[PDB]
Amino acid sequence: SGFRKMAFPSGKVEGCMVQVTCGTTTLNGLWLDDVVYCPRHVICTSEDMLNPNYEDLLIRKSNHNFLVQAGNVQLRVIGHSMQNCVLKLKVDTANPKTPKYKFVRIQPGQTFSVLACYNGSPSGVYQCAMRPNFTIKGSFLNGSCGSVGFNIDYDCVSFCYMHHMELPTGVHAGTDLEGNFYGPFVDRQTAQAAGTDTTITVNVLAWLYAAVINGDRWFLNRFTTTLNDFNLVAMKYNYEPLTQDHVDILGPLSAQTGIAVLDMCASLKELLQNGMNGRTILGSALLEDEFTPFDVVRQCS
Amino acid sequence: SGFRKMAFPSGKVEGCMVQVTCGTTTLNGLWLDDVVYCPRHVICTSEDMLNPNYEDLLIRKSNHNFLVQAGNVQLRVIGHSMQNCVLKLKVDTANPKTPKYKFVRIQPGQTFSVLACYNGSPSGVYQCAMRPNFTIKGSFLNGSCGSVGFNIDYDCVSFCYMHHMELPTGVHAGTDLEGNFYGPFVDRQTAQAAGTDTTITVNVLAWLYAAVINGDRWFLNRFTTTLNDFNLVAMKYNYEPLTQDHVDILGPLSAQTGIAVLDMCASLKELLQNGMNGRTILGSALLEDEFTPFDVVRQCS
Ligand SMILES: *CCC(=O)N(c1ccc(C(C)(C)C)cc1)[C@@H](C(=O)NCCc1cccc(F)c1)c1cccnc1
Ligand SMILES: [Cl-]
Repeated sequence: SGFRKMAFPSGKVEGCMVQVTCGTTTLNGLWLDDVVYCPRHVICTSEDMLNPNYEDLLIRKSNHNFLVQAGNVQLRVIGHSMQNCVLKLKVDTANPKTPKYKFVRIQPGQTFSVLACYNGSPSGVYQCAMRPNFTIKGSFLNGSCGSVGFNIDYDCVSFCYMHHMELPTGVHAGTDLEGNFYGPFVDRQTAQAAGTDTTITVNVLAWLYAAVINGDRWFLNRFTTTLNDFNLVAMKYNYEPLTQDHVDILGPLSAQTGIAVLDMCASLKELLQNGMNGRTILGSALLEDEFTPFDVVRQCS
Repeated sequence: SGFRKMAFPSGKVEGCMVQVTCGTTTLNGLWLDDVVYCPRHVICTSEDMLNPNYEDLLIRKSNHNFLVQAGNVQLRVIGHSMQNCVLKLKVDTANPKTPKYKFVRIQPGQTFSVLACYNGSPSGVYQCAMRPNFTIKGSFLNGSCGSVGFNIDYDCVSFCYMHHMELPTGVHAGTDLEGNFYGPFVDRQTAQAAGTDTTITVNVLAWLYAAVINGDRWFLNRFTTTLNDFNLVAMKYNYEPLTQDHVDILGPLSAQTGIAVLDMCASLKELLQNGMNGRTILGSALLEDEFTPFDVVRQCS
């Protein structure tokens, strides 16, 4: 029993974290095989960040301008290239701790573990979700750039996020490991804002199933709804539309608890229109949307 | 910016997790140097879980009855001893991945990271607190016994908890790494129940300081309180008494934000009285008590 926001064990990723220093800027790098991946804004000075031409700033650098530190050992940079918003530093030593890995781009609603790092040293691990507005509600301070998000599947680490910046509302923006930003963001010192966010409906439903599995049933009712009527309700409360794919994905949880997905939707509709009325669900007074159907199945098995 | 329930990076602990098998029972062990630590209930028979005599059960065992598995390698048991509720299996190989470590016994209110494991294989990492009633609200399924709680300080792992059992209310009970249980619990299937739980007041105050550090001040008021008046109100909401030690411990956070501890106590009294009125504090509609003053200082700017 119990239900916690659980991250993947971070050990396979801790063995890849390095410190990257270029000029006066220090941030984190991900050392996989003989390449260190880090945000390309490490080559930006105070002046550059406003209107940077990264190709022009990179051509002025030599390999020895990038100081890479793996623990107490200096890695020798023997090459450098840019791929989108990610800088790839070729090093002379392959990481002996390189796990089996893939670079994957995740969709909004999907969750992942973040290993927050400072000066190439892992500080903490937490679970978070890619918001529908493409930001993450992370916990990062100055020096956290280059920290990564990942999932683990049968000893294979799927790297999905690299931290680049904080938006004025305190939320975070970054890229996949190929340097493509999640969201309409740029790695520039310019006016940027997170768009209006929405609640990940399939995730709230998954979490309602987790509560049922753990013995919280007060929100269940005899009622059902159509998918279209539920979506007309959901759109009114800033909830993401629920598709037939989400309904199919919730199938296993529905079969285990005996509560049809549209029956759980009528419960969610009532919770949205009435509130929780002094009661809680899995120790929360808010409807939690950062657990996917897979996260619920994984933690309950 | 941001504030998350953050666990320590688990890598140093993942390299210590082994599987311990005794007869038909399989659970987790903690392999440090040439010793494997695990709950002594691994020797307990299914026919007598009510009144086991562990000394009588252990004297009937030989070293070769304990099968220890580290990854895909069998460790050879060369000695065994019981220390309180933990079994210490001397093995022929020292763990090459043994981190720098200490065994620490924590007090209620303290937090730690739990690396949930099954069959000696790490499954997830989450953050917990030792409740005032000495239980932990963990997330553990069958076979999770032997999973450990820990904190990390400058590469030193402080092991503070080993999981032993789930009480009837869904909460968890375990020992420190010397085998002494936290709370009045016993490793017997006898009528045991967690005492009435209370809110960790010093932790809620620390979390209110974290909200002020992150820019939230809506909950503050023009009032102050005496420590005694605060405690008279606190007990009425099932909050733990706030001692002068807690007030002293909150000193650094008080100095950083400019809000005196008793002024923050007046804010907490008001929040208990009025609730949140549709607002959240650090993304929560409840008053969070699983962040210590030390956790807030570690994570916040
Ligand atoms: C690792 C074994 C396990 O999964 N148990 C378990 C722990 C301890 C015992 C005894 C010491 C032999 C009684 C038996 C089984 C799960 C568990 O705690 N089940 C409930 C048994 C129980 C213990 C104490 C009081 C009581 F009333 C009943 C378990 C299940 C989920 C998470 N952790 C452990
Ligand atoms: Cl302590």
